[PDB]
Amino acid sequence: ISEFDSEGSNMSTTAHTEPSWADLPFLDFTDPNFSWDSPEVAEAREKSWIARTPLALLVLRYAEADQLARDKRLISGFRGLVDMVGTPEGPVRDFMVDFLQSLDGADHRRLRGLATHPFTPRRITAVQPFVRSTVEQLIDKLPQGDFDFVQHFPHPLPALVMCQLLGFPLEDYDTVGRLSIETNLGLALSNDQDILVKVEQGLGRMFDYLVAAIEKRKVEPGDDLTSDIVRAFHDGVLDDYELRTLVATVLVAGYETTNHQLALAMYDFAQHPDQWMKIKENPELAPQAVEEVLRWSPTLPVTATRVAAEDFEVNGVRIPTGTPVFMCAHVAHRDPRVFADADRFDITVKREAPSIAFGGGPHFCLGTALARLELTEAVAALATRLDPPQIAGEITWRHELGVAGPDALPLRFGAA
Ligand code: HEM
Ligand SMILES: [Cl-]
Ligand SMILES: [Cl-]
Ligand SMILES: [Cl-]
Repeated sequence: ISEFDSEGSNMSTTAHTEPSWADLPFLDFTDPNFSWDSPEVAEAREKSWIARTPLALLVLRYAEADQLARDKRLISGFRGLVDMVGTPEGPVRDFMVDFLQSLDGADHRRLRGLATHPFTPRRITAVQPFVRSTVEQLIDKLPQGDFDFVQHFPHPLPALVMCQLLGFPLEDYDTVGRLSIETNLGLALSNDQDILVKVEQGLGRMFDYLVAAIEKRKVEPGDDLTSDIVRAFHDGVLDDYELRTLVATVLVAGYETTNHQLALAMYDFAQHPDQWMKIKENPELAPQAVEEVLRWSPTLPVTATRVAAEDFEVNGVRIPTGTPVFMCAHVAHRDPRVFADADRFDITVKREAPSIAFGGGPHFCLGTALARLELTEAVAALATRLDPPQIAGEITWRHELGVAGPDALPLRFGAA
């Protein structure tokens, strides 16, 4: 998410008025040196189900993280944040107030419903051979030495899969990846006009590409998600503005997260090569391994973000209207109430509880099932075909709040 220039302030005034906030641990997650793995983070979770931060209440335990991701009294956060920050009237404000993640209730159900079908079990099964073949072809052409796993694998896979999903030429995967990244939604709640022009231009370039695809599909429809949403448009169900906004939401949400999560898998296995070898010996372990990567290194350590729509109380805490509530999946994933030996990466444990890397409630990740398919096909093939990864240079991390994202991940597969 974009940091908003709360800087503590609105959370501060509320904190000064709420006795039920008096015993809540404080975590300053916006500090450049903060780590989700610091001892004080675990201590905070042991102390309390919820913490205060400068921007939001932060839910630290698994049960409550799922409860509040689903609670209808917690609506999408983006529209209130835009009002607070004072985002000028324009394309950036438009997208932040109207993209699927910002919508609630009937409009949300309507628009989301137009995009759910490619992610049903039968349509995941339908795309699995493409995913498998794409992964195989990427492994085939990997460099033999030290190389950036992002450029050579974690970028192309989800870029190609998004092109295939949305009916873009596969040869546009590089362009599509760039266009997605440069939407820079992580900066969209900035107060700086120069930063917001950069977001405005990124969004504009994306829509340059998307609206051409949409206009093609209006006359030359195919068997793809763009075309399917276009049919809903021809049927009067949504308008042109909604059409492009919905396609853009899906593209942006589906690309960088998946890219990052693939890179994080490799980083985990570089630390634990013995577990890579277990997958190689028994590649049926890949789904369980993927779930352990999602548990231990979720790419969105903050998953569900919400704001209170009314004053209410949950597990002893009064949450006043307008208070942002963020679900800390990273920390919940180490909740000893749910996970055995939670502070160890171990793909060999068959766990009753899944990761909650995809949020929850009506907004839960639209692409959950496709994300897992991509991660599983990748981990199975990489572990079958290659020696364990080891890091080969500086890993460059995205600075965005709530994101664990290697921009570049130099590695080698095997010491030789
Ligand atoms: C490992 C990869 C991914 C992770 C960890 C992830 C995680 C998330 C999370 C945490 C949310 C918020 C859920 C909530 O508010 O409760 C979300 C929303 C969303 N994601 Fe994903 N995502 C990933 C990949 C994808 C993919 C592959 C797609 C589509 C192809 C996608 C499309 C979306 C969309 C469209 C939303 C908004 C849903 C709505 O507001 O109704 N994401 N994702
Ligand atoms: Cl605990
Ligand atoms: Cl307690
Ligand atoms: Cl467990």
